[PDB]
Amino acid sequence: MFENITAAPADPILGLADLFRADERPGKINLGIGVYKDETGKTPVLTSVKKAEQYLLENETTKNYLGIDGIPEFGRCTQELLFGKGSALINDKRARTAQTPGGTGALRVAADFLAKNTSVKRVWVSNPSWPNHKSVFNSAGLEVREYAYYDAENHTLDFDALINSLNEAQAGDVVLFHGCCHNPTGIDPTLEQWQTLAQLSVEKGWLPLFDFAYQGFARGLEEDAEGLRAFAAMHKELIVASSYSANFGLYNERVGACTLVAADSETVDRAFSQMKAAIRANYSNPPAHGASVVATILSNDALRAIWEQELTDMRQRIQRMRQLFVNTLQEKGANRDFSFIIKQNGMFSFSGLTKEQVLRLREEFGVYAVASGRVNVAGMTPDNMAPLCEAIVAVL
Amino acid sequence: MFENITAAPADPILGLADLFRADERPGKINLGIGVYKDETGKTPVLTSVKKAEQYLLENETTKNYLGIDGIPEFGRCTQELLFGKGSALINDKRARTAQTPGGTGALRVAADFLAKNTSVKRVWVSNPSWPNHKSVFNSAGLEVREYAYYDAENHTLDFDALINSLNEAQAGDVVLFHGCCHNPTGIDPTLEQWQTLAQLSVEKGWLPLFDFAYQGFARGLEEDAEGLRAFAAMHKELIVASSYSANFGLYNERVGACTLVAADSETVDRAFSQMKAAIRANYSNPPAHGASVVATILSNDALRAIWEQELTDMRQRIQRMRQLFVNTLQEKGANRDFSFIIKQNGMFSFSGLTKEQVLRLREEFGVYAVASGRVNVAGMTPDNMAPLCEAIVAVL
Ligand SMILES: Cc1ncc(COP(=O)(O)O)c(CN)c1O
Ligand SMILES: Cc1ncc(COP(=O)(O)O)c(CN)c1O
Repeated sequence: MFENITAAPADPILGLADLFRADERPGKINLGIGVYKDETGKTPVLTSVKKAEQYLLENETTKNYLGIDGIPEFGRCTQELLFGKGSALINDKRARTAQTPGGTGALRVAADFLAKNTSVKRVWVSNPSWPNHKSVFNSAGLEVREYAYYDAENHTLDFDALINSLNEAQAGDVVLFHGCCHNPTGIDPTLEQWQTLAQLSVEKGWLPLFDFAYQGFARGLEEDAEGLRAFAAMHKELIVASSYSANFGLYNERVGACTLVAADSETVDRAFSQMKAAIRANYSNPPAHGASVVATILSNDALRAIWEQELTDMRQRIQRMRQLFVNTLQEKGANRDFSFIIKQNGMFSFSGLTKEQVLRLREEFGVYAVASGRVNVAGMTPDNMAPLCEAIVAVL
Repeated sequence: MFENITAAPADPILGLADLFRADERPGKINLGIGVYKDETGKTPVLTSVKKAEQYLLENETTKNYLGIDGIPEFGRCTQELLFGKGSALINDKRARTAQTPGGTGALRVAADFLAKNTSVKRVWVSNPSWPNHKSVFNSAGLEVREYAYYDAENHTLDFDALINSLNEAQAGDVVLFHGCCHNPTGIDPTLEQWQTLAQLSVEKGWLPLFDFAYQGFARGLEEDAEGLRAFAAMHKELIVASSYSANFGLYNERVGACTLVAADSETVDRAFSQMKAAIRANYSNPPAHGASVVATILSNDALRAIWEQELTDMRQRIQRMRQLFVNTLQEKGANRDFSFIIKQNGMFSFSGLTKEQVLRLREEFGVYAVASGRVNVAGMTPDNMAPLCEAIVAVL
């Protein structure tokens, strides 16, 4: 009985997946990508990293087990890059980070850490979200709530439905708040707004989650750990989950990490000690290839300088490309102020296609959306601009 | 509240850990290692793999997300090497394997796969075990039982306490039975013995777990997937968990995989589909560096031939070294037939040190055991033989 009467299906990420090249033709693109891509639409390897995969093929003297907390060089710049550089919060000794098989893999380690030590029973998320989010958050029974910004039409943040939809539950409760701007809505609380809700993370109670994948890829690097920081010399307890998978040409090989923080180097050596057990049951100690090629890039000024331009570029085209989609419709389409997209950050963003508009594209079209209205501006190109600009019209 | 009144400590694997080089001196060795090591006691990188880490530094064209089931070349030889080569069970289409962050990381994915689909509430293990075993098996509430061989004195398998301690519970129940010979007792049911209990996995009910790390490293490669197979054209349902981490100079970077098998390519496309969700919440898709450097070694006759001698050698010294410890005591010690060790396989094996004998070594000795009587014959050398042969006497 691993056999009969099961049940079965689909992460709404197959959502185009294969069915995309399926039928064979000018497939615009499954704008609904899990990734960046160039004015070529190749998800490259980078260099900076390649530049280091040599360095470790050169001196990788062994390959013995790794501690269940990876490596804190990976850890210290993780640290340094989150909280930021100078904070003696860093040398307050009051946050630790283990290595973790990136993104979604650090949030689940958060979940059983959190079933224990923590007397929590839930996490309120955000509507719309990341659909693996309510899933790696159901792990320790823990059910998710849906707080509520992005109320649409001016596709812009309902501070309102939020503080409100938010304020709503219990002290011992967990919110989840991703770094800058969003999946599926490269949206956001500005400074004063981040600023606004922390006075509220505070007395209300809460305690922040903080999914931070995409970090400084959707922002110049900097408004990013402000997003977070602002909510940091403000708190007392928090849990940040990160992932270098995107921002580094790193996935495949699971990279980022989970960081615990408290007021006491006593309280955090402690909570962390149990956390180091959440892990010990999953994978027992990290996918090491990753950490290394990230500690290295990160601890090399020559190498860190190759990487940082690579990232910078990578931004160029989501700041830049984002614009494009819009003038082209300013020159065809012509049914709305598609401005939003242009300045509404990240490589993700939803649109006015009541699904049905989008079941449509797939068609004797060959456009591939995410039946939520979400497109990876990342799959949008110089070459596609055009047709994809014209796919849509007839769709309205 | 991620802060006060927690709880906290120690996987009984720190058990020497650091405290070993601690005090500074002729440290014999923390015979209680998590790994192999040479007549040097360096846990090398190999070559064969190194030979391929070049091949992928050469053609690693991208590095996009990996499917949540890794790669089935990794998968097909995983397959082929488990069940074995020829079985059209293979082309019965009736077992699938996902990639997984090795060993302990495939057994936990087994656990939540198994909470679902499966209406199971427990796994009976083996006494003595692998202490992360009852831990990555408590995940989905699921508590572990302790079945019971290795009754001691002739340190050899109690078929008896077993079939018996075994037969004991319920149909819908899970046993766990590691591949050949053991941690901490490179022990074992011979062929007829493996042979014996399957007639019993069968009508009794059960359904095998099968932790298979160490595979063909403790045996010439071959009696190994016999261990398993014997129990294979015999069953109907099973769950095998593997790890190339040892046998390949691969850990650090989490490698092996979890394999589901059924009678129907219908039933197994199905159970697997849900299994592909256990995972989707943990790490979301595998530590890819691993699979690749293992599919490659495995699909290259030139390269597979470098690796297979590397493994062969690697055996040489557990067949060979195992002997050694014994004649040396045949020439000093002289208080028992320490034969057992010599032929009682793997790189692990327990001894007649009521702990206390071993709290002892640590001493104005500098020997480091595992306070269970377990020593990694793997840490035993030409050079150490000697002193370590003489550490013990005074211990008795
Ligand atoms: C909000 C969010 N969280 C977590 C992840 C996890 O991704 P990864 O594990 O590769 O970083 C993603 C992936 N894009 C994401 O969008
Ligand atoms: C019985 C057993 N099971 C699982 C593991 C997991 O190890 P790994 O994840 O590196 O293969 C080990 C490690 N030696 C083990 O001994």
